[PDB]
Amino acid sequence: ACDYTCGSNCYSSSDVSTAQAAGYKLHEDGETVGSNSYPHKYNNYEGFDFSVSSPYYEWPILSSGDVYSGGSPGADRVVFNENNQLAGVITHTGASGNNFVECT
Ligand SMILES: Nc1nc2c(ncn2[C@@H]2O[C@H](CO)[C@@H](O)[C@H]2OP(=O)(O)O)c(=O)[nH]1
Ligand SMILES: [Ca+2]
Repeated sequence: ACDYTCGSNCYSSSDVSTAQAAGYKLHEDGETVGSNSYPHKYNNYEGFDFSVSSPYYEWPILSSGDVYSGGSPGADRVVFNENNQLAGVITHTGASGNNFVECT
């Protein structure tokens, strides 16, 4: 069973922890990767009711199982905060334009 289902992409907790650790490390060091500069702030324009506090950051999580290192980020993201607490796993899949919906 999937811990998080983003459209048809299936993630375990392990996938999420791995992606989040990479994104948080870059965040801590002040470095980014890719043309969209990940990780970057996530403004929560959608207004998700995250259980942890802002500020929030987003980092791509890939269905290949690899950690994001540039190139296309796909549709899915992990959102973490300043304390490296996971806020949620979100996706552009099934959402209009560049909006997001929560992975289930
Ligand atoms: N939909 C949405 N996009 C956000 C938010 N915060 C940042 N973004 C970024 O704002 C622009 C509009 O979607 C894009 O740069 C998107 O980038 P990402 O694709 O990297 O998430 C947010 O809270 N909601
Ligand atoms: Ca996996």
